[PDB]
Amino acid sequence: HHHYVEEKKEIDSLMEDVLALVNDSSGGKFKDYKDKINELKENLKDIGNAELKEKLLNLQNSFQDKLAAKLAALKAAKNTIENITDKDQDISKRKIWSEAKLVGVTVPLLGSNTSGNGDKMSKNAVEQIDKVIKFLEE
Repeated sequence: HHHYVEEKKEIDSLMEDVLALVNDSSGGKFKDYKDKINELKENLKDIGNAELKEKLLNLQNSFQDKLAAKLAALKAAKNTIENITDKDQDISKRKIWSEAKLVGVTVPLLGSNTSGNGDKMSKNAVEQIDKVIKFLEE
């Protein structure tokens, strides 16, 4: 019985990293794990070890579930930020900041009274969230 121990360790290590993905993990971390998953699937394609194939399937399934959660969290934060009404209120500005922060997007809190600081924070947050969504859906 050939065991593919080193290949199974490769899958396990990547699985543990994928399971640590959260909704504020950077988009680059998602694409990096996706690329490593694809390269493993390609390099292990000819191995019929049932346990190894199941481990690879579990690894892809877990990644897709982490990706679905990240993309839903991004679109949710985007929708919320867009729908804030009195965006220049102190409370609205902190809300834009915190909603972006929850999905791994850093916007400056423009706390001064300069007219339009809220709509400007909103615009920045949505533009960054859109780039992450676009990056992840490539």
